[PDB]
Amino acid sequence: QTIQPGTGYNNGYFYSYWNDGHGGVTYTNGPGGQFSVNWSNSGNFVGGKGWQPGTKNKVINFSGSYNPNGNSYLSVYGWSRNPLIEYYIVENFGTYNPSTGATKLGEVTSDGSVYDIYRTQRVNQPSIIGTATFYQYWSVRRNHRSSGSVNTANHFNAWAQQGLTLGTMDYQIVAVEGYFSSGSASITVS
Repeated sequence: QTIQPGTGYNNGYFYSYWNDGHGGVTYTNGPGGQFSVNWSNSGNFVGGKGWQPGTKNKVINFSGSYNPNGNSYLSVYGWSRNPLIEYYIVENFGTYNPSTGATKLGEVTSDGSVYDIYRTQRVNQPSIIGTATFYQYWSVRRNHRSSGSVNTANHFNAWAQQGLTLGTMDYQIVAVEGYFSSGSASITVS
């Protein structure tokens, strides 16, 4: 169904949908691992389906279409605790490469492309445990796509080799994020 922001389970998958209250986004849960997002002159939002908790060796499959017009990402997205880390495995994006200005910490080859690895810091920003300062880890795919398989262990192991360690996993979703943009997406996770 079409829903207001929140979290829960839908057809055996965890979902999360958040927005900043600006307007312009419609999130719909579909059957099984499916969700759709349609947005028009949105604010900031994130929505998707996956698992709570995630794991460090999940192979995540996703299939569908992703058509941003402006600033948006399509990623495997999640958190760890202790240490608190927000992470992204970015499969596709719109007008903005989210690694712009950020410190490159290596490369990893996985699932048919090279990914560039980055770390950034968020200072006194909202998090799963309240306002905090924490790092963000990124793998950014060079060859953009809207279907595929992501072997998360390849990323998490590469990160660890470079000194980017993860704690206890919290949620782990395939997410569409937007920042004051428009677009449509329909994705099925498994």
